[PDB]
Amino acid sequence: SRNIFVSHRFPERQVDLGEVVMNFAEAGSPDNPALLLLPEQTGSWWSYEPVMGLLAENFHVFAVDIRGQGRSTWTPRRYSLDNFGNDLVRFIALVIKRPVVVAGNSSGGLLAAWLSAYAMPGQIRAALCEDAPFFASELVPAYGHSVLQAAGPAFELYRDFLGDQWSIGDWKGFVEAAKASPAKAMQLFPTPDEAPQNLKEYDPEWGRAFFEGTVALHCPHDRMLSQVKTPILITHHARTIDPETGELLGALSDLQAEHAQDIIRSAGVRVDYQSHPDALHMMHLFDPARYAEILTSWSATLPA
Amino acid sequence: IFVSHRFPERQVDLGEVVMNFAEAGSPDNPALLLLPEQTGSWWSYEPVMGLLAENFHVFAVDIRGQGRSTWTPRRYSLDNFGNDLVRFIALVIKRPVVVAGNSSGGLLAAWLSAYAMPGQIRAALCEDAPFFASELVPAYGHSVLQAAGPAFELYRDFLGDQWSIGDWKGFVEAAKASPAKAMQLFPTPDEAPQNLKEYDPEWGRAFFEGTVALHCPHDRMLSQVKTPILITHHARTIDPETGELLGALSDLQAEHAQDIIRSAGVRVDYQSHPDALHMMHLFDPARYAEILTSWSATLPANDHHHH
Repeated sequence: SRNIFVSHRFPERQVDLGEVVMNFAEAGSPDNPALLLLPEQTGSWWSYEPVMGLLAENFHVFAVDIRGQGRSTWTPRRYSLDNFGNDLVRFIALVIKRPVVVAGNSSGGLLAAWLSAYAMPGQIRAALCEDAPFFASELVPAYGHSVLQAAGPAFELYRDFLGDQWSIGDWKGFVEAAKASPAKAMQLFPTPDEAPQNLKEYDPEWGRAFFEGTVALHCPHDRMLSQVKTPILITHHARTIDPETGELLGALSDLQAEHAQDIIRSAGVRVDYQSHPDALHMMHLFDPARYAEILTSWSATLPA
Repeated sequence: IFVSHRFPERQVDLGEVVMNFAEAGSPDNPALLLLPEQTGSWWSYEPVMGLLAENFHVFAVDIRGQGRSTWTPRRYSLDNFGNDLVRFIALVIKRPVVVAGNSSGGLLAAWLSAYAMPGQIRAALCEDAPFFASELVPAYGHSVLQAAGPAFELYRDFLGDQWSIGDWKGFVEAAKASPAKAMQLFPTPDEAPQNLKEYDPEWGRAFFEGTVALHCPHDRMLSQVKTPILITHHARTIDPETGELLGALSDLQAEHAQDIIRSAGVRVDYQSHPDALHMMHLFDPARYAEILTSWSATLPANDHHHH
């Protein structure tokens, strides 16, 4: 329907980028440094709603709905990291019109790195990659677990039961397949009787693109990390190896994080790594005060 | 390996790609962005630019993976090509443009009409563009495997991504031996020509393997165009034995392309030039210049873009 939205504590506006009309919320005062917040997959801008007040003390915050999510345009067959990233390049150029710190969670953290490497010159001051699945979200990664061995199971179910643009919509089937899944990474997957608000706002073709290896086909992660041009902060939250299946539970393994750091270091840019092994994947949502402190303290070490 | 040209060249950093280009004419005339064919550098337009600079502010570009522009391993997609050009318009031209492209560049002219930033594109000239026929899974008619694919396969197999194999002699041998009717007229000089020395053959891999437009199905892209389109349709024939398409697109593919654009509610003009060579802008430059100039003069705001 694309008519299922609810109210939020910050006003929302939309901007025509040329193909996507991007929805976003704004917080904070425009005399403060600009901060672009990129949600996790299945998450709308309001994934950041609880933390935006804290960040508004110090930043001019723009939290966006990425294409295929929230009130931003759904674009069948066009889901790629490059299209996600170029939408954001346009958003910075058309809306923000200043250099930004960009912070993103999970797939959004992939896009924060993408911008550090591939944005227009001067657009990106620095990038915060909050529990980003470097390598582990690729179909054939250079290192470690692939998407099939990590976050893939839920993506397969989104595709098979919800379908591209919610064209199947079989939430009841999805829940019963999620409960029956032998993937240990599905063990704590929430299975409410009714689809949650964030999933109702989510184009499940996103999940297809991740599961099928098309989203990053043209953006191998080893190459993209070698092309970053700004300081990078990597936060690395909970992760474990399942002792029955060998699945990666979490965003990326220790080995994948080591390689991501090594590649960035070899590009000659500043890289900082923080391991928070008892934090949840979406620390900006489940521990806003800790996330805000991490981001604010690191941002204060960046050159003006 | 570059050679001299009669228009000075400049480079601009788009962020990932540093784009090389040649500029001619006065900014008092409408801005015109010229996009070469695959394997062609900006100077595919060098013989015709003098004619066009009489009436346009001309920018002829090296697309990523070609000429002096950055080669970008594993990143060759219509979207990445097109977004470079969005950035070029925003950073260099800073005015709305008429965009004219040959072959793959014509695909990218249509791409810009659909997907550029608001207001950047006034109109698109698609000069013998392989709509559908350059897809691996086209909505209509021949796939690339039954059209331009044979040469692309040989580029991949003998020249290699970023010229990493570089077996020009084996390439020529295989071209001569090809069973494809579409290779019958392919030039096989003893040394690689300048345009191909400037070409990253991963371009050919991306077309042959169906990765270049995986995320840009042509039926959907044509349905999203937002500006007037001029389609020129040069020589084409279907081989009666192999069914190969010799040419850029078939009559059936051109019919559907027009129909989809018309259904988008935009102006579309179609000119069939059945005896014209694929690169008319290079091999019949006076004719191409008249087509482009006469058509541009019919566009709304032609007067707004003279100063």
